Amino acid sequence: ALEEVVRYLGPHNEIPLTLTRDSETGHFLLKHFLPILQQYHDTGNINETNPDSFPTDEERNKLLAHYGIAVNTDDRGELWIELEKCLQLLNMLNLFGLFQDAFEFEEP
Amino acid sequence: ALEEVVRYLGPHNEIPLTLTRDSETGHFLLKHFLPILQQYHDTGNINETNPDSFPTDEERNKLLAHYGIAVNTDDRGELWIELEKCLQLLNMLNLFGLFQDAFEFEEP
Ligand SMILES: C[As](C)(=O)[O-]
Ligand SMILES: [Ca+2]
Ligand SMILES: [Ca+2]
Ligand SMILES: [Ca+2]
Repeated sequence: ALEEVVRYLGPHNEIPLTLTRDSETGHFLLKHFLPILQQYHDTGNINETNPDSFPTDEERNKLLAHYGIAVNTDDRGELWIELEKCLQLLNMLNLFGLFQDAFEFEEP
Repeated sequence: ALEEVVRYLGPHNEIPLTLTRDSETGHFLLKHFLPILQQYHDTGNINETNPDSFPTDEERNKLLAHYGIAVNTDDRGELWIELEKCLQLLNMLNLFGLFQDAFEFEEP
């Protein structure tokens, strides 16, 4: 099953970032990170992100190579990342704080 | 009721970090964080935390002040921290991954 939370940023909270986690693999869906990651690469200011602007596959190749992001692949060919890299990206982008309020303790 | 999870670190798994949550307040016990927090402050390397040491109240004052940690107090005078502060500290110490199975997304 999929587990999902969304938060918003930008001066008018119009830029979404969705964390989509697969319950079986524990991985996060890569696609949701790409518009913000590309804007960060281009100008260093994620508040400028156009959320409708998605990198082409050619642009995605260059982002994965530059940031040293490894991906897992599902049966349909869609790309996912590990929790550890997800957290590293949130911290790089200064977005951990935006998601602090999204987690709840569950006694294993 | 109290809910608890413990994980270990250091070269011989000799350093414990215990998360103790009160299910009525949602807060976590402060004291368990102090040995690792003091070591992080001193050398930035938590893997060299001395399992034998425990910070005095005077040392505790300094850590709470420096890291800007607010505390809640119970009827016995024991000190507790908020869920969001617990998450912030795990992130800062790069221990969120270690406790990943103890945290899930909020309900939508
Ligand atoms: C909450 As207690 C009295 O076990 O430190
Ligand atoms: Ca993708
Ligand atoms: Ca919440
Ligand atoms: Ca204490």
